[PDB]
Amino acid sequence: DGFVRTLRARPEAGGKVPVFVFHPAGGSTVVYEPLLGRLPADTPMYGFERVEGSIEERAQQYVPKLIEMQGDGPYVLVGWSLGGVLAYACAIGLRRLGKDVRFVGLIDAVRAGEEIPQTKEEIRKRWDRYAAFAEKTFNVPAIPYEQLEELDDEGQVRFVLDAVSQSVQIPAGIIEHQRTSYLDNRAIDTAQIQPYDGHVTLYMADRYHDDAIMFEPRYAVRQPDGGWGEYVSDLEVVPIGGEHIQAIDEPIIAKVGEHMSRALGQIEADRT
Ligand SMILES: CCOC(=O)c1c(-c2ccccc2)oc2ccc(O)c(CN3CCOCC3)c12
Repeated sequence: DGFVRTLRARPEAGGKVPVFVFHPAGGSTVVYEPLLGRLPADTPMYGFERVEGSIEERAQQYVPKLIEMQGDGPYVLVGWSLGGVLAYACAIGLRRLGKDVRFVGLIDAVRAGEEIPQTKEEIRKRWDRYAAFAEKTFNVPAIPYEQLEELDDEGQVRFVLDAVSQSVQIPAGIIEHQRTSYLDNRAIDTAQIQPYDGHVTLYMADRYHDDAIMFEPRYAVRQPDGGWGEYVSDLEVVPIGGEHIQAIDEPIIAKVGEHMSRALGQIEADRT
């Protein structure tokens, strides 16, 4: 257990190369079950669930466990949403330690069409935007920008949540789910992408959904390479259409699965 979920266990010895999937923003790796059904028979799959920190800090926890599980390789890393960024971060980490990474699968992990500033001004604009939505959906003051600007994202939400309780009474499970979903989404926004010299496959939908765009309008635009071209020279794009939220489910996941199954077979053949 821990932060590793077994979706399909590998046999005691040998077997096919396992697929490592990484959780999405505000979700668990159970979302990869439809993908699992579209991969070849007896393909093992292990899901890495949420841990805390920057993307690099999260990868620092994941990579040692990956090596514990798969040693030298070969590594197949896959992720939808935040999971894609996490898969990529692990690939960089693993390659840096001399491991054999043969497949990185990004399921619509698309960068915003315009870069997202990590500035104090952007912090002010973000919470101004959030406040306005809050006014409308809850039918309800000055924003203490100076205190917010000094905090990181976790500090920011903690500050806002604390201030809210001072009336206001929100059940813990709803708060915590909104909190982790928010922070996971911000982790995508603030990811500092490093270059990777291996093969990356990007399954690309048409667009982000409306709710995502409301939160950060810069996601209203996608570049053809999904923003990965400058960091990845060996990049393949597999268009799948539909929306970001649909990309992980049937029927669209069948397209992803058919393509990905072809990649896995070549890996199994090259081993033999
Ligand atoms: C329902 C869609 O909500 C979100 O995507 C976001 C959420 C959120 C909040 C509560 C519950 C669920 C999600 O918080 C965000 C913070 C920044 C940000 O750019 C985004 C927009 N994202 C950023 C990453 O790329 C996809 C869109 C979000």
